[PDB]
Amino acid sequence: SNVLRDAVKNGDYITVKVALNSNEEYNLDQEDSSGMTLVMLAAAGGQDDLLRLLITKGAKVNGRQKNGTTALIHAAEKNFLTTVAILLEAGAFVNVQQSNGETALMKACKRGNSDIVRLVIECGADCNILSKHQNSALHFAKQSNNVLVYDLLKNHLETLSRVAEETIKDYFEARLALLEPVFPIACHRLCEGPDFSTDFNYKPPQNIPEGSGILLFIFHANFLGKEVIARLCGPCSVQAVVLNDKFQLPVFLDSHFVYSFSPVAGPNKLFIRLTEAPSAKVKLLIGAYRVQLQ
Repeated sequence: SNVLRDAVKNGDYITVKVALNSNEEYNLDQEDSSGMTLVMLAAAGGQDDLLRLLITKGAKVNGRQKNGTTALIHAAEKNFLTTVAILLEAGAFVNVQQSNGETALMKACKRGNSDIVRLVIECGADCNILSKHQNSALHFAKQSNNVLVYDLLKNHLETLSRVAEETIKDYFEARLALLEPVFPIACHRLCEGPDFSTDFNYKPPQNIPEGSGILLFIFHANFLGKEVIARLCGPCSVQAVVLNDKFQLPVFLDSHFVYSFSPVAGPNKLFIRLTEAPSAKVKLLIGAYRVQLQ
């Protein structure tokens, strides 16, 4: 019973091997008053072989504490690179937030570990996410004054925006032209869930070219290493878009990748409902831009 909890907090690989081949029914998802499961304590202590057994014993990788911390966040806190690698190999959600609004990537940027940064953003992490204090991963990376980390993040986002321009060019045959992003393009892992939510701020410029308009794009994208490729056709995972409790409607009835986006100045709330494919390896690049109608 209790024996496995303290065993996992400490080093007892033989004990766990026997308990895992023994004829006793153990709940490997029990949470103490704090809420930590065996998976996240094991990840807290860098005891990797325990993690391999826990994964091969059917243990939720993506649990959460009462303050919203998953095992992956714990691993990121204490620089246990090998543990992060195995969790990402186990289908762990990367972009979950704590009650304070911080993600794993932010911890890795804060402590200056470039390797974790590469590993998570390559597996589809979102850089522009903000905490309750409106600091992004990028601000932490630059204040920690670790050049490799902030170069990595900056080049990653440069690549994302570049591919957005390229794909819209390809799909509208250049009769249309992007002008200025409305709000930092975000990234969503479909395997993480069917819901998507965010809060942003919109500040219009004085000079609005008459005949120009705002559109929301949901590019369906794949990350292969450092290369990202995206599409605005084919299978769509978008069912509904809600901007401030007002549904937004697609510009076309044949596709659900481009929606009309008429935000009001100041704070805005966006929430999208998606299809459920827990095994989908698809990333969604969500961005609302102004555009010119040629």
